[PDB]
Amino acid sequence: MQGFGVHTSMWTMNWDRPGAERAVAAALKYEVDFIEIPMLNPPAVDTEHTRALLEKNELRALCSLGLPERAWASVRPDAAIEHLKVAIDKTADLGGEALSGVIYGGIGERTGVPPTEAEYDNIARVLSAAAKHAKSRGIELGVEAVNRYENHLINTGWQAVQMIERVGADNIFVHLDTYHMNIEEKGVGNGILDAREHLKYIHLSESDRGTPGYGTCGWDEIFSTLAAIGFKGGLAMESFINMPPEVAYGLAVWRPVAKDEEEVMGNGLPFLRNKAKQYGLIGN
Amino acid sequence: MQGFGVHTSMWTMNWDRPGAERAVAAALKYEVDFIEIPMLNPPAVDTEHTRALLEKNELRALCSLGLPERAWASVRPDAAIEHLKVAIDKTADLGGEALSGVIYGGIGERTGVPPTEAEYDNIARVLSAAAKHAKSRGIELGVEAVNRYENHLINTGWQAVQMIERVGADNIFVHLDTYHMNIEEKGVGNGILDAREHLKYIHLSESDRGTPGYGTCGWDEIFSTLAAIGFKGGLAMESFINMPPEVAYGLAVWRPVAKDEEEVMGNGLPFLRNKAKQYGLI
Amino acid sequence: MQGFGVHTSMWTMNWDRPGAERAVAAALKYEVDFIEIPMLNPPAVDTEHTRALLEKNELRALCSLGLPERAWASVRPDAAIEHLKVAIDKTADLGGEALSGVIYGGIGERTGVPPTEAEYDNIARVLSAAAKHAKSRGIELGVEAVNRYENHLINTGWQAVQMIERVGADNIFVHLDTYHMNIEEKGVGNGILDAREHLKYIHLSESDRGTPGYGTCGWDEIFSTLAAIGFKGGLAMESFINMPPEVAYGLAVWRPVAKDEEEVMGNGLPFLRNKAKQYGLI
Amino acid sequence: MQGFGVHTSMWTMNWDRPGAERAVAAALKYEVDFIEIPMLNPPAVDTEHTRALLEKNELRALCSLGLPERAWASVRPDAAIEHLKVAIDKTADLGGEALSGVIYGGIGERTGVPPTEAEYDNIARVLSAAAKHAKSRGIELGVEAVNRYENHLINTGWQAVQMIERVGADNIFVHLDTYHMNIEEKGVGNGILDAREHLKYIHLSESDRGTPGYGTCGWDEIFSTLAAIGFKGGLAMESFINMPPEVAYGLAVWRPVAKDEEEVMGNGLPFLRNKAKQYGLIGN
Ligand SMILES: [Mg+2]
Ligand SMILES: [Mg+2]
Ligand SMILES: [Mg+2]
Ligand SMILES: [Mg+2]
Repeated sequence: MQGFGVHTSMWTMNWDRPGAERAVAAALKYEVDFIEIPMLNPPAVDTEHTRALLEKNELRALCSLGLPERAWASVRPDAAIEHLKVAIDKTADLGGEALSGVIYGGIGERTGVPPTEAEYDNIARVLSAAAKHAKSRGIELGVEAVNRYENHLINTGWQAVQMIERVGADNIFVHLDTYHMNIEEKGVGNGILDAREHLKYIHLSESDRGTPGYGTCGWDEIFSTLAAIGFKGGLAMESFINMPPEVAYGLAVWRPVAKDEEEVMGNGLPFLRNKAKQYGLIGN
Repeated sequence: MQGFGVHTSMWTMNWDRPGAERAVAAALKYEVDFIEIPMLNPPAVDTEHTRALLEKNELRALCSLGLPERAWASVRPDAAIEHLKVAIDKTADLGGEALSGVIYGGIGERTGVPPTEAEYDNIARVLSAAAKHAKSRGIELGVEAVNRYENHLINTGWQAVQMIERVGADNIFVHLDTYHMNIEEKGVGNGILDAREHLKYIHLSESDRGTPGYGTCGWDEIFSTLAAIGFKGGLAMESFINMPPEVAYGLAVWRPVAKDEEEVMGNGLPFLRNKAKQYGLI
Repeated sequence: MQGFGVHTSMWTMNWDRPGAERAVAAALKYEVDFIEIPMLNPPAVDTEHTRALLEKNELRALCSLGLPERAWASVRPDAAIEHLKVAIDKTADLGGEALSGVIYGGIGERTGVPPTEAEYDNIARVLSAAAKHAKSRGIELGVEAVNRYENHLINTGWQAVQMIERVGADNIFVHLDTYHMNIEEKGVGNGILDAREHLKYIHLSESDRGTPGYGTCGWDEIFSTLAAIGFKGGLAMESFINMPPEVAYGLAVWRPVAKDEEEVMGNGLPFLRNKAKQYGLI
Repeated sequence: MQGFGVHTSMWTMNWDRPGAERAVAAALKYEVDFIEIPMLNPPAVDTEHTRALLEKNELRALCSLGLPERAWASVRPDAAIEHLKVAIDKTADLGGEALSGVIYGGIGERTGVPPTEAEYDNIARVLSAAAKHAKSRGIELGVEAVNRYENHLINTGWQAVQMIERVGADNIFVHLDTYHMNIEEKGVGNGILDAREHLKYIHLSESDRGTPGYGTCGWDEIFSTLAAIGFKGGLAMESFINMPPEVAYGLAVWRPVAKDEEEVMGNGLPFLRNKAKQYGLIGN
């Protein structure tokens, strides 16, 4: 992707037909370039209805997910491949251009001990098979590094790149998230530097998942480093005003992240757009 | 507690006799004013050996714990009270001045939904009983706010203050932790601002539990805000370097937090001391 | 002075009748609580017209100036007192509540050596006389610390407080400016900390005099520290956008500080108001 | 230059023979790679004495200056060329590898109005001639952007690059200074970004000229952006513990920048070395 986008938890809990209507209508009011749609219940997504909305309103889209425990790639790789194939097909059917997020495991996945080579070997096989299926449907895959409490396998930019090189495909990119990097990166710019050759998507998410510009993320370091590495991918907001039920346990939003979507979008999006112009990011 | 201290996890998580000696030796090496003693198994602590060590070396101390699952206050308050009474007595008998930490629950609590009045009612009953026991032994209790993933009940300075007000004791204080605040506070200074009437203790920990000064924590805002509220409590350095593996895994340490002790202590403690001097906490 | 205000330089440096109307119109457009009126030529100010504008539009005001070279307090104290008395009377008569700024000297003072006791004695004699005149008219005086290149005498919060103590008046306060503190203070919060007992006014200005929020000022540390000291004075936005060229050149503006008013006010004012809300100054 | 260095105002007020002895001894105690020597009194410099000190102690060096008013390039270009030729020759004779700083004007230079094309024409002619003379002596020239109060002509990384492109000499590099960028750059990383193709030297100088790490400079943004652009030049401290008399009026140090040299070097150098390590700067 390119330009500015929003994860649709800003506006709807589930990507059902009324939720798709609500999210797409809210998106055009902010003049964003794309939306990111959760692919958490693929058989439940009405792809024809979503595609019609996206094309009517000239909105691009990608999808993201976390794997359900029955299909965690680290331990149940055959089930993961089957699940990812379903999710890839539905993403392509609605006009999405990539499937990203925690496509290699669960949001809330934790064995209780550090990750093992056997787990990474399983993940690499899953992603290799999924990337071939994605290629057959004309979409790319994204691997999002998330913090230690949401997954034990891929937490940093450097680990995400290590997995992309372990898999050896040509259609998997790295997806970073400033909320996760705020915990995981030894200096937030290091995550961007480490991922630079594969970085195509970033969640500009505040440290408490609230309003960008009004938490602890080091935004000037983030934007300066994105400009320096020539970042030209998707800049996407992620604030859990609404919480998709299938990932609520893992995402740990126990209290409102902000007053409402009007506060987050009304203050956060102008802040991020202004920072992108300030540091001269490509496309700004 | 006043001045600079260290949480002894970098040398000792099991407070047995050689572990106590090892941690006191480190405290003298780094010229700190106090130590924080983790109590993984309060019944096993030799109170007289530790008391003698502290007095001989002019070191002050407090203790900290998190409740085990069999005694999580929100659901098993009678067992929480029993566990806390033992820890309070051991703390007092070794010469400690407070028991702090996750004394209201455990690492690993998560319901998937917001905390409830029923849960908070049980925590308040536990903390009231524990505060009474602590007062009878002449020590205080600290409530450490921890991030959303560790516990769903007390995550912010403002939530910690709400619980202290709900209990209505006068010997419970707020314990903040810059690693947790880096996630939970809407601007890191707001945790200190919200807790200012009750803040007596802060863990100075980097955002990745590594070396203070070399992460994402907003140290200038932290120290300026501490100075502005006139903070004179404990400045306690905390790093997860060299934690025993089983403890580290329980805290979601899946990879090294830093290179070694010389990196963490040789760079992190001077950074924190220098910042405290810069902003007049000294 | 309380709440949010603007220095009117962005619309009016020459406070004549159309300029006063222009600035008050801008103040209502941006829904501020007060304006700061620069007084380049105090005798030319129509006090009755300005007073009626402020009362009709429910606007509060203060005034500011820097001393011209013919009246630099450090070297020409009697001329400085005559100049300040005229400015104080004009301020009081138009309804302003204080005269602040570089009232102790001028932009462009520099001896090449540290400030001397002789200079500070002259400044103190000037300020003492001016403060008594201000008290007789019911207004206060503000001393604005400015950076080393503008004036060699009062650069930090701690220097400003020392001058307030040297003068010994009770109606002189400290006026800080985030642009100057960005250069002068050893950690920006230290200027607020050092001035805390006397700080009643702060210029919120970006590091390049452009758009607040989009430079190098440490806004989170600034706002957290203001909240922590209980700041209840004036929060006054200052930008050099659209200043008259001759005034701008005297302030070392050699190139545009920002694109236009819409960039500065449309991005910078919401940023500052949002930060004030975030840290509970509101 | 490469590695870590120190401007010798840390240790001596003038580069006389006793001052050279003291500064070189101090530089070895801190194990820095080079020193930066003010070339403010070229006829007074004992070049063989300094050259012998540097070679004996395996220390590299460069020189810096500001032009005296009698030879300000923007208004007296012929005098400026003659002065720079003298300074270039002394720099080369003592073993220095470059002459940097405000080689295009004065520290404290101010007309009262914005810079004009005629002034830039004069600087360009001066630098072109100085660049050829520097080439003949085998050294390079650096152009340091300084803040609006020290010079009205070159204040930003982008302005410095514009001059270097205008002159067209490949032996002139850009020299940035975090103390100056703290005022001049709209986000400090923008100075590094704008200068990335020509940046070979940076003063890591705190916002009040005191101890690095204990002022207002955005060090994490600075180091992350330097790493992102692949900076491989000199990282040099500048703290005016001692003040060269010829530039004191322009540098505006009216009160101690720090307690003493041991405080700045004892706390500031480890901080900067640690940050360079943290962000993986080339050569650290
Ligand atoms: Mg994300
Ligand atoms: Mg802690
Ligand atoms: Mg001002
Ligand atoms: Mg310099």
